[PDB]
Amino acid sequence: EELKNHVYKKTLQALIYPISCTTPHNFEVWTATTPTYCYECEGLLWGIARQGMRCTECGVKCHEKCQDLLNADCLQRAAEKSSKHGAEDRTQNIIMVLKDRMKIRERNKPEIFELIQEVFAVTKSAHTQQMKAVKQSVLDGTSKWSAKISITVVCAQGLQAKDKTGSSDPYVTVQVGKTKKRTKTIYGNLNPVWEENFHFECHNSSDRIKVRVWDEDDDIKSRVKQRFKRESDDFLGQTIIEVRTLSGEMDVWYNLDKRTDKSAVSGAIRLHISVEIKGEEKVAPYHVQYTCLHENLFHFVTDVQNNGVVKIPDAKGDDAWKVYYDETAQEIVDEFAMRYGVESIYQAMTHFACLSSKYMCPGVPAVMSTLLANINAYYAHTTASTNVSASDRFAASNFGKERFVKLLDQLHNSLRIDLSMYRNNFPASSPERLQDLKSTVDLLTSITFFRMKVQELQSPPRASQVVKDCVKACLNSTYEYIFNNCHELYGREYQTDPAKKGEVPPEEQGPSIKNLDFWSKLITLIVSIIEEDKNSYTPCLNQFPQELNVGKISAEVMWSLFAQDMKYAMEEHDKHRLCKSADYMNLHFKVKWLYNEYVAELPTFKDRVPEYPAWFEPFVIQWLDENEEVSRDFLHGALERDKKDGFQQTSEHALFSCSVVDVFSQLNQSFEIIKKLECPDPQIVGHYMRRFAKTISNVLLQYADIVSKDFASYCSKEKEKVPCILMNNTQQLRVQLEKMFEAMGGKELDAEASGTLKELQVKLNNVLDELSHVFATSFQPHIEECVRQMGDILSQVKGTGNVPASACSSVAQDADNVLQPIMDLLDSNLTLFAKICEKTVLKRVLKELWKLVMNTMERTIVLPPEFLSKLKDHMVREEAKSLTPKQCAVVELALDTIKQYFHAGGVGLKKTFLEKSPDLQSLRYALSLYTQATDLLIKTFVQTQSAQGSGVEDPVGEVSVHVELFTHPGTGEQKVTVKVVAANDLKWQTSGIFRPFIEVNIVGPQLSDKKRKFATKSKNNSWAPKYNESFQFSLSADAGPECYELQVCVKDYCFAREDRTVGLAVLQLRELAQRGSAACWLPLGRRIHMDDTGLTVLRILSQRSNDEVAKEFVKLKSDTRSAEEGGAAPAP
Repeated sequence: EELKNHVYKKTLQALIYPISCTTPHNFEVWTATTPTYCYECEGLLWGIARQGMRCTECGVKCHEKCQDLLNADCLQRAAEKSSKHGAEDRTQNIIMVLKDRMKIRERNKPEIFELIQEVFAVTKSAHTQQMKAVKQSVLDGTSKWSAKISITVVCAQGLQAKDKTGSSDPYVTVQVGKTKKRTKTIYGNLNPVWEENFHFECHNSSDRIKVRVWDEDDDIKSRVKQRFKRESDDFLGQTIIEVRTLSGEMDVWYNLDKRTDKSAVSGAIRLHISVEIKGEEKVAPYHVQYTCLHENLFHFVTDVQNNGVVKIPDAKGDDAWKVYYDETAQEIVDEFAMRYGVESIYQAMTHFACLSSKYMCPGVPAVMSTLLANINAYYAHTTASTNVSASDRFAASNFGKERFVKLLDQLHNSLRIDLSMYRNNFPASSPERLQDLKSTVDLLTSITFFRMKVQELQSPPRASQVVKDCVKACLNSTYEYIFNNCHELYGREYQTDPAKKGEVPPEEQGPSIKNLDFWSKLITLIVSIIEEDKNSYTPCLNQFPQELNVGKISAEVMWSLFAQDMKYAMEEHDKHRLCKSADYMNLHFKVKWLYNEYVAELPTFKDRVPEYPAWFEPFVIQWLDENEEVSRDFLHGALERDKKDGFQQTSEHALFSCSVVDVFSQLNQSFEIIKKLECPDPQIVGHYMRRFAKTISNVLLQYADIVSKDFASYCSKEKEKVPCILMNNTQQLRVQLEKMFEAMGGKELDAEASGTLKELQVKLNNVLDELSHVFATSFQPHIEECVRQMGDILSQVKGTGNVPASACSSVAQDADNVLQPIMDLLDSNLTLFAKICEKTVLKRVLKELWKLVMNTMERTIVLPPEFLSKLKDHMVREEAKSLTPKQCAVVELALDTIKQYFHAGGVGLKKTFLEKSPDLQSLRYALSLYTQATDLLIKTFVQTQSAQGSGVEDPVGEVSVHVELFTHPGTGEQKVTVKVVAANDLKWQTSGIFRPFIEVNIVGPQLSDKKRKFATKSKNNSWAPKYNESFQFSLSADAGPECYELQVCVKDYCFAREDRTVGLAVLQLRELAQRGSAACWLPLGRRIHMDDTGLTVLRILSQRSNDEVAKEFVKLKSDTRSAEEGGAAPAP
């Protein structure tokens, strides 16, 4: 209150006579060339020694030291000069100028005085009466030196003695003008203290105070003296003082002087002296008075006039920072800051303190950015010519540095706060609040700059980081709020059903387990925000463009927070599977899109393989599962529809049936659903491919199986189209599987998906072999039948250099006759199969058939039932009427015809495979036996009949031979010394005298020229007869001993009658080749055992029925004991 009313009064006084009424003294230096007296002090001006100043405008003559002590303006001092030259009336005139100035001022600017009244809340009547007071303080006070004076006589020291006591009873009189007063008396003292005050009136600075000290005589002498002298109280001394030496308040001691005829004087008097030319010395330092004025005015303007709205001033330039108000108010504070000097920066800091209480009002952040840029520029640069620091010049602020620092920090914090929710506090929908926002960051740069420049702080908070925190803050508050309120937000902001805009359950404003829609909704929220940040805020907040892309900070913050939440969601869905596979696939495309839009290009995530595919992968696998099972049900349907269609070929040249196509179509539709994800994690891809390669393997083996199962039922000799088509299906699987494997990225494929499909292809191959076999096999009975007929037809042909012209019928006619049962079957079927089998299929079929055929002929014709089943039977010791040249031909031509048929010009089998067919080469080889030489055949017999020695069926006795294989010392041939030691167990109890002897024979090749037989002497009546007789066979030199065997035979001697065979044993000379010599018991058989090659050779040697070696061989091997004299039957 005190300061407010003091400042009200001093503002009224300051502006009733505004200092802008005043005029300046144009002084010339002027020589007082005669003794002259100064119009201020009345002091001597004289010569050059004491020159004066003569004004022209005020005219006024004074000391130099007085030309400024001439206090009043050049109007008033022109008046006072005019009174001191002669015209006093000019003084009353300029008193009337002072009146008229104040009347005009009031009448012309009444709004100044009214505003001071309203700002200081004074009434109009009381304002009129305080205005009478400040009018009077310049209008009674228009020209006054009407001093009240208040003289405290304090004390004296060293006074003269005069007393009745012998000391003195000093009192004092004081006089000013005619008026006279006294102290009471100090008694008996020469150093008295009174401290006694006298008020006086003076009307002239050239008056004197008179002060006089008196010894108080109250005695008969003083009662007498009172009749003759005025001063009845013996005078102790005086001082006399000019009123112009006085001012304000004083406390001074003065030495004392004489006056009266009674005077004896010494010492001094102390006087306190007040002089009430003194006025408002009670100044709050005019700073503070101006502040009070300014705060009152500011609240009055903003709050009272403008209802708290900050009216931005009637301001001019950047120096709006110095024009705080409209004219009236501006002139108020300026006439105050002029009359009372208050510096422009102090005025400004006061205004910035005011504004900070309102900083949120529109445009105020631009004004405060301005005002602070200036208060900064002031302390940082204005008078930075002073070597004092900005922070210290700012300390020397009469405002108080600290008060200002606090104020900035509070404000800055309040800005940081508002920025931390920039979106909510400065919505993009208000460009005005986007501009206040922009001007706020301009203010915050201006504060950071003040801290850096005026406070001289070295690392103040960097304006970009300060704001980046606030943005991150505002973004995280946004994210929390969206993740918790997704439905309310997506609801109101976009939702594709108006019934879904409201407070949907929290399990749907955060994550649902039932649906993916919260997440599609959250995706759109995220997009929208990043857009607003990119689009409204990144431009609004461009001050740190390099540091502060609001759109990027948005995309990063929001995705990060999202991706966490989404990953957990996908894991949660995976436990429950309430949404369909498909829904997660749709969500995957949305998420894939979203990342690949906003996120992938932020450096942080450009740096990485996207992790999101790991979220969807189980749902893709679920889909692959649903898919495989559907595909396997489909597979069975397709196979069964095709089966119902009897497995027709898709066309007569599209050799597989339609199910193959359907399946590959399905598998491709399926694969493409996978492929359409393009998962950027190739191991998750690898997993899908492993999963699917299994699907494929399973489906295709299940096909190949369902085929392989039905296959044999179709192999019957009339549905033949169908097994062809099924093998073509199988092969077509392999073929399209190679394609699909390539489509899955071929050799680039996951090694285990690849492992699977390689395994699969190998199994499908092995299936196709077994089908080709099973197929070729169903014709086998027909083949065997036909081949037996061809064998029957061939048996009419014989060795036709030895037969008539119906069987010496040409090699061709015989071959044709022979061939005919098969050529019928062949031509039809191979043509049909060549038309309707895929070449892979056909080749396998044909190999199987070829083998089968070859083997069938080799058996059924070349080692035929029409030969050996006679010779080794009770039937004919066959020739097959000689398998000469002719039936070697016929067959070789038929084989060739067949080989051309199976070859089918390369449409069938390769002439290489056929020529190098073991089936053929064996067949050819058996054919070669038939034409061979007798000794080669006999060699083949002894070498193959190795078993002729190990085991005899029912022995008739045994022979002890000691045999020596001398590689002969006389010739280098092989000779065989057979020492016939004895026989034993001879089953020969004959009716005549028994006379046993032992024959020994040799068997092997090249024995036509050599003694094949020896015999011992006889022994009478003896069934274990000894001989000790030595024979010497010769072998060939060229054939080794393993080409030979002894054939021992005991016999009964009957001269003039006939000798009789008692038994037979074979000793292989292959043993004696090793043993060198051998004592051995040879069990005598009744016959000698053979194998099929003994018998094949014996069938070919029996054809040599005229060759004496082949006769004697066929005879000596068909040689047997008569059962007489010794019991049971032989065995084969």
